[PDB]
Amino acid sequence: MKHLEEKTLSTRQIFKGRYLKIEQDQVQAPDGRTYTREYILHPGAAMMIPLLPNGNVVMIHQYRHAVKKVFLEFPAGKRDHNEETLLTAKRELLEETGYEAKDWKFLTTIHPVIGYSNEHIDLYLARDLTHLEQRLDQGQFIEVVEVKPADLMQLVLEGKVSDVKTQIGAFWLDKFLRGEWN
Amino acid sequence: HLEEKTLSTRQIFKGRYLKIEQDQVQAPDGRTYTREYILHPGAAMMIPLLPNGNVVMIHQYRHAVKKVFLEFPAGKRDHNEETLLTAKRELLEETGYEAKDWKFLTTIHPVIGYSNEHIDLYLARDLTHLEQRLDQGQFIEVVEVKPADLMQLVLEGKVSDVKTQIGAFWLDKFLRGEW
Ligand SMILES: OC[C@H]1O[C@H](O)[C@H](O)[C@@H](O)[C@@H]1O
Ligand SMILES: OC[C@H]1O[C@H](O)[C@H](O)[C@@H](O)[C@@H]1O
Repeated sequence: MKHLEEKTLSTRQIFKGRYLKIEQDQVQAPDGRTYTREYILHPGAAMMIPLLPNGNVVMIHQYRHAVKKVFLEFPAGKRDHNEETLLTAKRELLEETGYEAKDWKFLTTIHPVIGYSNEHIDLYLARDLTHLEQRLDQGQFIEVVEVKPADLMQLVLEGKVSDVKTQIGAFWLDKFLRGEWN
Repeated sequence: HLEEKTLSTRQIFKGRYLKIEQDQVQAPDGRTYTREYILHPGAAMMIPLLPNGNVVMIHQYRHAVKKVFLEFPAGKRDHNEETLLTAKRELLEETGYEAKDWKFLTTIHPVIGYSNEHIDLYLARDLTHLEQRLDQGQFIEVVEVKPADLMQLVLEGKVSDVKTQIGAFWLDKFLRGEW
């Protein structure tokens, strides 16, 4: 699909807020003309599906101000210092929920904002869990819950798992639990 | 008791396409924090199902990630119109199709950490093939895809666009008679 590609002619960081950094590019498109492209520069991230011995998954409730609501999510966070995302996933599982896992499996990489961010999220399945203690940052507010996967799938259908990364996790888990994808 | 209360708001950035809101909020610890996110108008995406059982999809280059994606057609809400209007227009502009049977599936939030974007996903059936009407700067190829092939592509990591991957999973549930 080389005939669809756009070639970068110029780049600049047009804005840096408290948290968000925006790149503004000029690109040459397949018509040979020049167009502006704008996107957030994001470090990447990891999310995991932590599957307990009893078959439930460990999830969280977290308020997200950008949408003004509380979401049911799988634990996740941003990639720090360009680390391997497996390290990101281990740290975030520990900090957000207090769990460690003996068995980690990479599932897939998703891109949640292809129109305006370079963000990718690596999704992992975590098994053989043991509990320790949740360790939250100042400014981080998280309630931990156990969810039955059948109940999760019904919530997806009902529109109650609108967070894309978590919904995608639910569908990958469903495939895994049914023995279709493993 | 997780809800954060807005103390102030301002639009700190407006570029060619992106707008950033910055709020001061009071959190459950009673302390003040900054929250920063993209102001997005919302969007629709749709899954156009053909009588031969294939779905209409697109290939589109996405500069933010520097690759070509397989996507279901989509676009941004214009002038706070109903997202079904958005879906009808974008299906016609991006793919050249019209549909007489539309069904809302679900609403997703692709960027809960830093955008208020929502995308409403629809299933479209009973299709007529007219022609694309692309905007300047828009480059899209239309392809026809077998759902079984799509699901294998998802497994292989070749449908990394969250909205399209989600559409694939919903379609799989619909086709399997489960939902
Ligand atoms: O899952 C996302 C959460 O973790 C990430 O590290 C980010 O800092 C922010 O978006 C939120 O705190
Ligand atoms: O699907 C997304 C596409 O459509 C939307 O209307 C936006 O303008 C932009 O992200 C892209 O051109």
